[PDB]
Amino acid sequence: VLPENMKRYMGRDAQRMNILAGRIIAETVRSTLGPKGMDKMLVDDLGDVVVTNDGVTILREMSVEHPAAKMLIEVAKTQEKEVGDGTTTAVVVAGELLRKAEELLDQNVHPTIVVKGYQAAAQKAQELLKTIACEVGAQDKEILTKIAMTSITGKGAEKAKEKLAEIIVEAVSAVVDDEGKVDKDLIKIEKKSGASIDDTELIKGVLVDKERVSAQMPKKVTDAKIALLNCAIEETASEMLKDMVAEIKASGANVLFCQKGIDDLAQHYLAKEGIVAARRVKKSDMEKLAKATGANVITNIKDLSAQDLGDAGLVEERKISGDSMIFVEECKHPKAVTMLIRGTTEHVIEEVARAVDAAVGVVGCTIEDGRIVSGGGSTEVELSMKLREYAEGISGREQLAVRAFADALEVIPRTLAENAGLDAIEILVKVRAAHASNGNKCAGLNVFTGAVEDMCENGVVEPLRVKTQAIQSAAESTEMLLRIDDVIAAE
Amino acid sequence: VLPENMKRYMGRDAQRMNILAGRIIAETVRSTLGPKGMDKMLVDDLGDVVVTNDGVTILREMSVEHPAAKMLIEVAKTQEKEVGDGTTTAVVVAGELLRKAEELLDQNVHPTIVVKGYQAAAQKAQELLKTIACEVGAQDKEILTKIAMTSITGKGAEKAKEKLAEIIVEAVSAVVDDEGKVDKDLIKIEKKSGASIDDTELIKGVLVDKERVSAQMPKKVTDAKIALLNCAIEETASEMLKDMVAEIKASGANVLFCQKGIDDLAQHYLAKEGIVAARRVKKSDMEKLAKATGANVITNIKDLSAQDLGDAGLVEERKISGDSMIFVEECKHPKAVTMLIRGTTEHVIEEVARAVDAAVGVVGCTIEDGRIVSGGGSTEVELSMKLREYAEGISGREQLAVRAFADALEVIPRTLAENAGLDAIEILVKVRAAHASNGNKCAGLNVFTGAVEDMCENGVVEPLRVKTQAIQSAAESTEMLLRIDDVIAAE
Amino acid sequence: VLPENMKRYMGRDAQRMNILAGRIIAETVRSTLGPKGMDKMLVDDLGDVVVTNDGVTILREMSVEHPAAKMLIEVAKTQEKEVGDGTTTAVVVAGELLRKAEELLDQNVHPTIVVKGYQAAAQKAQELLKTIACEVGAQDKEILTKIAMTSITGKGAEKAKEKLAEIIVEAVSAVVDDEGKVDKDLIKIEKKSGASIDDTELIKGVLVDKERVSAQMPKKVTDAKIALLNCAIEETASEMLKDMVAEIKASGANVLFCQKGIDDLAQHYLAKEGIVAARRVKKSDMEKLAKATGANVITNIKDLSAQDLGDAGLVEERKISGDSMIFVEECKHPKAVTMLIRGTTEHVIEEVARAVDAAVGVVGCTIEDGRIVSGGGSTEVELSMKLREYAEGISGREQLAVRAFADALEVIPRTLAENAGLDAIEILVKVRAAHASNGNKCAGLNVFTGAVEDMCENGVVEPLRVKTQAIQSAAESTEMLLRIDDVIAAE
Amino acid sequence: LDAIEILVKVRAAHASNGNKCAGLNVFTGAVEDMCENGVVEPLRVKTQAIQSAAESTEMLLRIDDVIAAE
Repeated sequence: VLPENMKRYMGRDAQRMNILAGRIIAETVRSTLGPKGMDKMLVDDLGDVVVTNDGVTILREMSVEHPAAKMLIEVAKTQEKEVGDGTTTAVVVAGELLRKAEELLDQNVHPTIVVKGYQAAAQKAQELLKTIACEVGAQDKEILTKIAMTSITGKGAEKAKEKLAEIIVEAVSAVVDDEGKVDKDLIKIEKKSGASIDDTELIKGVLVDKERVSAQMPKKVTDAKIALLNCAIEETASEMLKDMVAEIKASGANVLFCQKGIDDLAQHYLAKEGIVAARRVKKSDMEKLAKATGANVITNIKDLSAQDLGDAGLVEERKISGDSMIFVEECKHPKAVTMLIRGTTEHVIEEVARAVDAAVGVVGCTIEDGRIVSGGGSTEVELSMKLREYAEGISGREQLAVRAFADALEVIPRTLAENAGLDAIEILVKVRAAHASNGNKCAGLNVFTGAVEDMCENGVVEPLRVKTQAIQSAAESTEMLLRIDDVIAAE
Repeated sequence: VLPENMKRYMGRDAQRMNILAGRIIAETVRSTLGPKGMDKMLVDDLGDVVVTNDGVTILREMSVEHPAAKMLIEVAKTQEKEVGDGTTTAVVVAGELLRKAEELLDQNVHPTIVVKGYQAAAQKAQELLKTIACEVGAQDKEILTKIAMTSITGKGAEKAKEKLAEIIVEAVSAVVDDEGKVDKDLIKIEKKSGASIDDTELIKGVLVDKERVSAQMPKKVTDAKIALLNCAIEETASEMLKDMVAEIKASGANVLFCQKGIDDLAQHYLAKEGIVAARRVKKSDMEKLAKATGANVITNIKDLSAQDLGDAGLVEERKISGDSMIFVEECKHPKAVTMLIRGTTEHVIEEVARAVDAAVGVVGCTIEDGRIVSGGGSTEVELSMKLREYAEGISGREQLAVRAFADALEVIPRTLAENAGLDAIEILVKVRAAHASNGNKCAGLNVFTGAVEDMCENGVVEPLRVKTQAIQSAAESTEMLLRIDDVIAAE
Repeated sequence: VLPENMKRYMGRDAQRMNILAGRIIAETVRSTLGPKGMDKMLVDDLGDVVVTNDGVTILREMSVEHPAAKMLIEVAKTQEKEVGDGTTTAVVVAGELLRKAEELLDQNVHPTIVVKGYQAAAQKAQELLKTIACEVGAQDKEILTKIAMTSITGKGAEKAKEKLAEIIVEAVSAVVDDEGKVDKDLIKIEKKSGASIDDTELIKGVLVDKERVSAQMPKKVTDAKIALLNCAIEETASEMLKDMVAEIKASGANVLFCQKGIDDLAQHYLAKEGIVAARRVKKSDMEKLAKATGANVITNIKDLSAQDLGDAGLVEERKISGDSMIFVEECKHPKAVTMLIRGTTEHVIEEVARAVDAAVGVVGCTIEDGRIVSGGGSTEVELSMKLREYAEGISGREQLAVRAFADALEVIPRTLAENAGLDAIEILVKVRAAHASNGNKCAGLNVFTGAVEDMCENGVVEPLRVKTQAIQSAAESTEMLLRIDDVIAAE
Repeated sequence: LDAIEILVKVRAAHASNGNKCAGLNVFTGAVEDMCENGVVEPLRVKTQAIQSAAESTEMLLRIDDVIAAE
């Protein structure tokens, strides 16, 4: 029926292939899962080599063949857009759910029954998370730095997580304003080699990677009046161009950031009026500069007025590790800040740049949603404990899928412990028993001491959102795949 | 005889091949049959992938080889043009009829005998449907929403079938006028992401995906005087073009929809006179706008007069999910309406757009033909019960084909139940016995509770037309194929 | 040797091959033989697919290899030109004659003996047909409609054969004039979808598929004066062209049919004078219009005079199923008529168009030759009964071929019954016995009731010509092939 | 009989109603009351099965190297 080379699978063969496609990825990424996991070395067809522990990156670099494998790739990219972290975790959960669902498919349990039990258990699992969730202060310094550092662990930056969390919590609280809504785009992640990690510092302003367009212009100005124009400064005839610059002067501006280019004529007139200028500014940085200075970005140069100017205490061109960059800082009320990452190697400060993104993320999540939960698998213990009782109310054949869903949740604590070198059985015997007796804030496994610990006393908590997103995404991904029973895949 | 590569089948080999060709498609689509059925993932030769449950779509995407297979493709497209839904059902019925007819072909029952029994049983089957059919009010709100929702089940929209049926029944009753004739083209199915499904709403007017051609023109007008011209507004010399616009003004129009383009000169004159304009309007939308406003579409601009203008209460340009579109609504007596489908994903509101087409279809069918019948296989039970008695009167060898036809009708309830996970035997033992004792409006199988139910009390009915079209089409398709006994098929 | 690829057969191998070549075609077409026969699905090398029961069509579409096979193709085309129907019958007769003659060739009966017995029996068989033939009224309404309907059976039109025969007998009697000579070219077979078969109607005039060349010309005229010119109306200079039109006017004409084109200048002058015109008229339709109106077709426009004009009661342009066509009807004494075939599908009215050709044919044959014979194999029974006695007078070895010829005639009743599902032995035991006792007008097999019937009381008769042509053609075709004993056939 | 359902119904019926008010009766094909139907056996039957089956299983499990004659 199909062109020679095109493949088709159907019934239990479509199910075997599609389950394997995802299950192989799950096995590939679950060895990188956790702080005590490993990393992977991929050399592509072009020779470009990537060495990392990032799940989605590995999945973007490799070339997948199966339709289910490519779907999982899209899921990994969706998770990358939504949360960034917890990607590997979500894949592994889905992998286990698929492993168990396949057995039910062979047992002649109709896909509409299997997905019914999963949909039922997942709906209860989310309610269980919302119930066990602990209300915390959105702006509480202590828990913010505890959440922050918890996120940092298992990353290269964990060695200085105390210094990192400090500037990350301050960065968010600086720009967040009310309690609240957090936009990670207001905090720039800059990295420039030199010094060490402890020297990483938050700058109350914006660090842009631009230079002073003319040798005749000042290299630093104080009590700066910033003008933001996205229109290039070049007009037919020198009189018309000069008019544009004359308007900038008239506004009272002495700093000029142009998103586009600045003609040599404009650089000459700007320099004559003592106005410092930087051209070809990234649209993003034009916007962050507006947020920091309070400047009103103008398109039409004719529309620029004195009322559109923003303030900066100091605007200065500095060479950091040789690289010339402009520091715009000491603004009255900056709504955007930059964190300058320091370190002895570009790859180290690159790793830190990865870590601080997640740190801001989860600090943002816990401010927007005032509920957090214990880490170390303490949540999933509560979920499986109640979901197993939930299954009992379901009855019929349907409870088989509900029970399988609940059991599948243990694959994450189980693999984490396998990578930690901990007894998969014992830690569950001790943690789960400790959960039942002492609660959720008095349990969980800490792989860093290699024993059951108190998550709350150790500050090992994460935003509720993290856990509830995983349940929704993993469940609907699994239930979808399970319904495919006839696939035709092009070579 | 034939070119090397060309194939020929004859006698029982032509019959074996041709039966198999259709029987394979029947097996392919019968796993998607019903609310509890699955869907298929087809990746074409070009890489274009389609994931759906639609039978004809799957058949359009796949590449068929056999002449009988390509004929079935044409049948699927005919059914798509005629009714849209019930396609898979019709194919499965034909597949079973062919399965049984092949046995008779091997038993040495002449094709003219087999097709005689089928033609005889099919003629009686249609009379049986007309007899069991229940007369209902064409405009009855209650049964209209019950029919509507019954159609919606087994689709993604079934979760909000109560809200959907509401706006679909109102849409038809709005435009149908008399009792009646329904034209589905009078109801536009629009979809724009944002909000959720419950937010889907019927607009007493037409939603067109056009914009205001000039920045100088108003973005909204009230008590609008709509003019419809299909002739492009561009004449050699500005005086001649200006004349065209001057005539539009003279008519008293202040809204102008042009099917073709509008020259910048015309946009300038139209804007000067405060006339809002949209160019490159789809011929379909020019016609629906005529129906809504009561405007008389004019070809020759010189023929446009004040008597040709239609009315709208409000004509306004709105950005829905960013996409700028013109809402023409609050017309005195609109003969066309638009339903705006809302939802959190484009694929969800696309699925709804599929569902509402069928909903309008069957609501239209039950108004035109005042007879409806019970679902859940209750009809086919009545048919097989009387057709088996009918066979007795036929006698001779001919009754064998008549009995086979009657028995074949059970393949649909049987496969529906197989996909539902219900006992194929028991449900027939209970439903058929319940049919005999309680009747046709007090029987049928409900796969949603997984037991015999009362179709009438649950509002599970469909237009008589649905069922009578299936008998005619399936019978003549089967009887045709059976007559082919020598085929030469090109490579 | 011969070139490598070229084949040669000789002696008994040439005879085996050549007999098989024809015998394969005979087996191919004999399954389509009769009302209860099947049809064939041929897909050519170009992809063009033909589904039909027509023998010659199947033979034109397939690609033959053997010289004897290609000869049979030419025979099929000759039979198509001569009679149209009875083609399959003639081939099957020849096939059986060849089957039996081959046995004699193996028995060492010289080809000049075999062809002597066949030539002898065929000469007697024709005299036997002429003797048993029953004289009937050439214009008898009753037998004309009985012959007509008999021809129609086994075709798609048999369901309305009563309505069909009605307009076919009237069409012939209208144009035949004297008793007589019938020309089928005087009766046009038109088909236009819409209505049903019962709505098919005879038009006392000619329906041509032309339109009014100018929008300025009348769309209908009454008491029409038709002029027929085959010369295109275009002359160098407008004065010369205008002269041509002025002459048409001078004649008194107000309808103008031009076989060739009409220049825009002529359309303008014709419209000015109120003369309706249709250009590019088919030569055939120019001639049928002459026959209907009594118009004298003129070549040289200068030769057109008032005496050359024909009359029509009404000439009107009508849209039938959208297609614009001109009806020229109500002529004083039309010698040509058109039958407009109606129906719900183009393929149905196409099938009817096939049926009515044969109907006119046999109605024409029975008027020209006032002798008809019984159908249902009653003739061939008389022939074999007397030919077997004839063989006795022949004596020697020659009678073997004479007896074989007589026996071969039974293959047609035999295969007809095989396709009807009737006992080949019994029907011959009952019909032949009934023939001997009751006669020729009181016998024959009716496959439609599946028993011996009275052919005369049921009106199941055909022109004598049909049967006598079959004997002549089949005999000379068989006897020819049998003489070939060495053939060299190119690849 | 459905291996799952009979265990779902019997075991639930056992927990709520007890041991003399449970069990599966394959002769009616449903959960029944064993005591009312007189479906009981000597304690010895059941205790002998536990002792014998356990010591037979545990023995075999200890064998980890076997040489078997043809």
